[PDB]
Amino acid sequence: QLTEEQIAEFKEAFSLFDKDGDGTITTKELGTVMRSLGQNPTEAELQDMINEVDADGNGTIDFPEFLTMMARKM
Ligand SMILES: C[As](C)(=O)[O-]
Ligand SMILES: [Zn+2]
Ligand SMILES: [Zn+2]
Repeated sequence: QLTEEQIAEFKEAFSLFDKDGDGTITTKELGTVMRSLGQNPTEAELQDMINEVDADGNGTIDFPEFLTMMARKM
């Protein structure tokens, strides 16, 4: 299970790139969020993630979908 500390850190790193504070980021900023967490995904691995959290291809990711995908990755 994710810990409270993991959820809080995932939230904080995401929020660094949510400039308008509405709980969404662009798919182009997902790698920057992951690197902010000290991870180093490949472009490949980023594409697979974007495939899970931006199924419709609108180029946005909300925090709930980011968090469950990370739960699955961790
Ligand atoms: C009003 As908007 C598309 O910048 O969240
Ligand atoms: Zn917005
Ligand atoms: Zn959503």
